[PDB]
Amino acid sequence: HGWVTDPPSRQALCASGETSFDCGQISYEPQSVEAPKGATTCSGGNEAFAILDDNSKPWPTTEIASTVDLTWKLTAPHNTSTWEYFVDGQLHQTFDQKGQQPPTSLTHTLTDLPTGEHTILARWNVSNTNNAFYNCMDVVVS
Ligand SMILES: [Cu+]
Repeated sequence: HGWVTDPPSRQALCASGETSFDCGQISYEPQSVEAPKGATTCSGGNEAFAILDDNSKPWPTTEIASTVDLTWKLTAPHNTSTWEYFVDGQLHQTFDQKGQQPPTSLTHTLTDLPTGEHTILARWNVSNTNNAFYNCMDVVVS
């Protein structure tokens, strides 16, 4: 259980009250976007949190550079295989945790992000269950 706090994920923005609209349940537990491995959607297909997939909402975007430090807050730092970062659905970078427990405050540097408006999906794969955690970050790269 955990989520991306900077640049803020969609669930982070819900939890911070930064969205103009009601996100529902997710605003009370941004750490909980858990779903089976292998998805490339913002909710991972977790039906409690389908709002996270809705691109029609006016999701706030964060202005970032092409290289950016991305920070997770983990409430339950499960043993981890990989952290996979996708840009608009395509795999961009992979960080190998080698089956180890990550720190509860974890920062990864993403580089070579394409300029303009994009959505980064961070997929956190748990090494000892079939679940991953799904975090979308709407960004404008310049
Ligand atoms: Cu968890």
